[PDB]
Amino acid sequence: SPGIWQLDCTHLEGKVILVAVHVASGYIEAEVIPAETGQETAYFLLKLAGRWPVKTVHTDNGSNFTSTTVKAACWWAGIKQEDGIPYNPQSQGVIESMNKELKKIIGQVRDQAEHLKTAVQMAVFIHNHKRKGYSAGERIVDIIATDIQ
Amino acid sequence: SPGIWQLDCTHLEGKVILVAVHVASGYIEAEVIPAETGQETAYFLLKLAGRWPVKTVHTDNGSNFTSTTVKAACWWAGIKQEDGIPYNPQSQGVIESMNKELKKIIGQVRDQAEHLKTAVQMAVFIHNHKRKGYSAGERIVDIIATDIQ
Ligand SMILES: C[N@H+](Cc1ccccc1C(=O)NCC1CCCCC1)Cc1ccc2c(c1C(=O)O)OCO2
Ligand SMILES: C[N@H+](Cc1ccccc1C(=O)NCC1CCCCC1)Cc1ccc2c(c1C(=O)O)OCO2
Repeated sequence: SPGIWQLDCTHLEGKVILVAVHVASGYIEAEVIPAETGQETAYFLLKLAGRWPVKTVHTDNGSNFTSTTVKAACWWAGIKQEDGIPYNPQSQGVIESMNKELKKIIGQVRDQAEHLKTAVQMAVFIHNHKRKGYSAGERIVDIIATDIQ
Repeated sequence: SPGIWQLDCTHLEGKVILVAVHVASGYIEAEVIPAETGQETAYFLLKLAGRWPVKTVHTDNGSNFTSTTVKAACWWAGIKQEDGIPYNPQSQGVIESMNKELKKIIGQVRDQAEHLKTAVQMAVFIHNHKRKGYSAGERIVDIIATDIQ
């Protein structure tokens, strides 16, 4: 579970926000892209796995599951590519909630930047620092450190 | 010590690679940009600080030290903006070496992507996973987790 991430795609202002959630902590990375392609998703995964020890990715849809570019990135970075079927029905609800919370933070910061990408990065910052008392940022670091030991 | 990062700018193929180094571990983040501007540097810092607990940034040059956009990003993300003066002369030598090693990895992966940005992310991945037997990736996590406890 320290190595499991879930991909998530949401829309705002005619653009796409691509999100990876570290499942055990709720810590997130996110980027704005014009549209979700195999290439964009493969590139995002490569960035993510250079930064965190990514063992498993649950892809956000069947297109990214199927995508040969996505599979090439997962091969490259040593990631086990998995489906994102919520065999646990609570998974749908956790992600739906996260999308709504992210969008609310984006709306709270939206006037502090011209570009959506800036607002989304501000939202990422606030989400990962929010104490719920540990933050998601602290949780992921603790989970991975325990693992290394 | 857990919160100290150093900005570093290097060139390749007529483009700019902006690097942040976590000093205590040697762990890096990097991006390709067409030129180093205040806005690009500010945006990169905002991404960095949503991801890692960034307390201090030693900026890479006086322009970025001076830049009001960079100061705005550091204010935003709660970062102390500092100069990068190598009062310890071993600092220039560490960065120069890091730049040469990154450029060497990029040349080794260069044919595996059309775009420089992809090669640079492959280089980031390889750098952070390289065991020296702990990796930079393992050191940053252990250092930050030790600090949290
Ligand atoms: C040039 N604008 C001016 C601006 C315009 C409108 C509203 C607020 C501001 C403003 O100064 N906000 C303060 C924040 C600036 C970001 C760091 C945190 C403080 C900001 C900016 C800088 C760098 C970027 C941007 C943007 C963007 O506007 O999206 O997009 C990609 O790299
Ligand atoms: C479309 N190209 C094809 C290609 C072209 C030339 C040489 C090798 C390859 C190739 O297949 N590389 C193997 C894989 C290595 C891990 C990453 C996934 C590709 C790859 C690619 C995908 C996504 C991107 C890119 C690029 C890029 O070429 O820079 O740039 C921004 O998002």
